[PDB]
Amino acid sequence: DIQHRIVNVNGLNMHVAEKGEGPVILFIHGFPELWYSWRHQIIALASLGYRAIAPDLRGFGDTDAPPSVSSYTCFHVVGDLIGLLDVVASDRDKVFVVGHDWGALIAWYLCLFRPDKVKALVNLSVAFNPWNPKRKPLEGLKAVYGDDYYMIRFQEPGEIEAEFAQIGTETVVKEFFTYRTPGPLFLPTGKGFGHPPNAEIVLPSWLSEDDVKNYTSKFEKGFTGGVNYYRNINVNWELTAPWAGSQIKVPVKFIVGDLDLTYYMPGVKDYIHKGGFKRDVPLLEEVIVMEGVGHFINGEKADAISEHIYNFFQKFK
Repeated sequence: DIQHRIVNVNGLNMHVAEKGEGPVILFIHGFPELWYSWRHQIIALASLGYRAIAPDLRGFGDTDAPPSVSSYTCFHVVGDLIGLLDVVASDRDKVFVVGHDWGALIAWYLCLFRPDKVKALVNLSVAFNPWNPKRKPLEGLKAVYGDDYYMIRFQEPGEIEAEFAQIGTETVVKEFFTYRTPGPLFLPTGKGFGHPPNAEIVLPSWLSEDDVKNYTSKFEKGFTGGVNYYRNINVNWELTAPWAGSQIKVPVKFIVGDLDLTYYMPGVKDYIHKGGFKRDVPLLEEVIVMEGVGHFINGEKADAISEHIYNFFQKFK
């Protein structure tokens, strides 16, 4: 059975799911995800000699959610993870890391700030984000996509929360998790996802009703914690100028589905395939583009992702 604990990390109570013995694999979920999003990987790794550790991030699930938006920079979350490793894996020099979506971003920062703590990295969906002095990220995103782009809609405090409350938690969860468009997600102002009211949402074969119930029971407490991550995008950029020109010093395996919208953000495809990714991440071993796979690749292709994780981390035994 998967073990669940509440652990105090420098005053932040974090919910940690854990299973197995052996080398530590730290799973970092994204938005709007939880530890639950790694459950298959937690099993399909614990039964292979690894100690899978998946926390609810700051502001998610059963982890404490600080009320201020200023408490959700990348530094706060990476510090949470460093303290968590010091509490539950103190006798471990380095750990393995697997990230997805915002988690992937966090993983990048974790490898950027503390490469001494990471043995190898498997990141999903989101490729590395080299610091760019020319333009703030939100400004470029808005210049390409406009004000109804979901990351822009998330910025003003309270607005997207009001729209989500109008839509209902379960419907919001389904709208996010069943998304399969290889393009920008638009949230028309005052109209939610811009879909007819009480329309049917057909769940894919990898997402069950019980998964939706698990996500809904946790996000009924609020989406603000996860949205604050997006609300700190420009803050992260403004505070990460010290790492202009930095290189990730960690072996990395990157996996993404060719229907994932993040794969089609400005310049991402050329960055991954035309040499910039390999330049910024010198130990990037392989890039895996799965055909016909969407954003939630660790859920849509659970066994394949588990096998990729295991095969990559076996090269460092």
